[PDB]
Amino acid sequence: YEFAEKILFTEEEIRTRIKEVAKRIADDYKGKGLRPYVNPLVLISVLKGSFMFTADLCRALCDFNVPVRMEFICVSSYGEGLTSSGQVRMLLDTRHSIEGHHVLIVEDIVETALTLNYLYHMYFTRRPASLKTVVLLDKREGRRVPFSADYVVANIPNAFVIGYGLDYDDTYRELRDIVVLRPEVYA
Amino acid sequence: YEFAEKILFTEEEIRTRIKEVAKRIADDYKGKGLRPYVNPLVLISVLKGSFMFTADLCRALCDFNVPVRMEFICVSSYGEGLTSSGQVRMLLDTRHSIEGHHVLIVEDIVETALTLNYLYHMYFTRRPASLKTVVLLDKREGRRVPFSADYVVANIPNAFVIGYGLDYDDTYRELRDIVVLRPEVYAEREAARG
Ligand SMILES: O=P(O)(O)OC[C@H]1O[C@H](OP(=O)(O)OP(=O)(O)O)[C@H](O)[C@@H]1O
Ligand SMILES: O=P(O)(O)OC[C@H]1O[C@H](OP(=O)(O)OP(=O)(O)O)[C@H](O)[C@@H]1O
Ligand SMILES: Oc1ncnc2cn[nH]c12
Ligand SMILES: Oc1ncnc2cn[nH]c12
Ligand SMILES: [Mg+2]
Ligand SMILES: [Mg+2]
Ligand SMILES: [Mg+2]
Ligand SMILES: [Mg+2]
Repeated sequence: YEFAEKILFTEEEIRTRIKEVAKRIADDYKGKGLRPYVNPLVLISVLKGSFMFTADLCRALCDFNVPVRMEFICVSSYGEGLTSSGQVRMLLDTRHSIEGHHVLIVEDIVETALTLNYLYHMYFTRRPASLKTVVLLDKREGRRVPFSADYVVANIPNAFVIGYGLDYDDTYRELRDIVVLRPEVYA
Repeated sequence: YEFAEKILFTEEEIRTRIKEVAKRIADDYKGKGLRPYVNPLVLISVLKGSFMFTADLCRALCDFNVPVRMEFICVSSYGEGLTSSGQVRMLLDTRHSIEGHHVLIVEDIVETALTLNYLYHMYFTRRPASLKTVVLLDKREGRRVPFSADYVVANIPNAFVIGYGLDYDDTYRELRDIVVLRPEVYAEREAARG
């Protein structure tokens, strides 16, 4: 890992935290009557970064018998400096309607929260039975709009992280661990 | 699993098989000199089903120093049913151009091959440096159109399988193992639906 200046979390540490978060989520919905087909917990995976976190999380939720429905969404920037609001173009939205369902947006990392805040509100306006967010990493001090994730795997400082779905110029997403991109590489 | 007739592959087995296939992919591409930033192997993950296989395969590829760049597309054909609609719908195509790059389509299962045939004929025209496919499961005797994947983790019978990303009406994709869905379970759902 010559391109990394430090290891944040190993695959093992990540695996354990997700399991804890999943047990937590499971307990939290224990009284919502989740059932496959008719009342599953809808996971809205925001591409591309959360693809790895989502794969491991849904399996951990499966361990606690929480029936889920996987949705993947693809968003795009409108252009540079065209929005304050965090508005994004929807290239791929949910396949089914979330109206009346329990929904959980899955993200890899939240910092400014501009896009996640915009997405939260958009889905909120579609009337799901409930709406919450689970983010793997949270750069709490990087906010540009106020926003709180309901479930978070780890809070971290303002370092550029890569690995476990997280990229730098679309490189390193495949690492099993989360590491800090060393400055000399970004330079 | 009450809804399962039987387990085809456990998580451990799938894991074991994915490692061996990743090792082969590494050996086979060694001569291409794949490098991060300038020459990664482009992985085209076919959503939704391929999401899990893709997450575990890219890590296994990482173990063998194969640098990759992920592209996520979305294609639909079965919908809420058990059989091919006979039509393949492109919901989301690649963000970047595949022209001049080494591309590996990553799929969860191939049966009639209408999906992969559709994809190959679309991507081949874009002139990638090379185009290959890795499918987790292959129902070899279910073809409507011919198709031979470059890498196959396992050959299976024509029965409906779920788990490890594979669904029946967008249900069961989260299972850690791959299992055979009982016809009584899908039949009751089919009836409730139609
Ligand atoms: O709260 P923010 O300041 O927006 O930071 C976090 C977002 O940015 C990254 O996505 P990106 O735009 O990189 O797309 P990607 O997931 O496909 O890499 C990351 O994947 C989060 O979605
Ligand atoms: O060889 P074929 O008969 O074309 O069948 C295989 C395709 O059907 C399934 O996808 P589906 O259309 O169900 O979409 P999904 O991946 O979102 O579940 C499977 O994931 C393959 O993509
Ligand atoms: O450190 C970080 N690593 C990867 N993506 C993002 C987005 N915000 N901050 C990031
Ligand atoms: O067995 C099977 N399970 C899920 N999807 C498909 C498509 N073709 N065959 C399938
Ligand atoms: Mg993202
Ligand atoms: Mg990114
Ligand atoms: Mg598919
Ligand atoms: Mg399907």
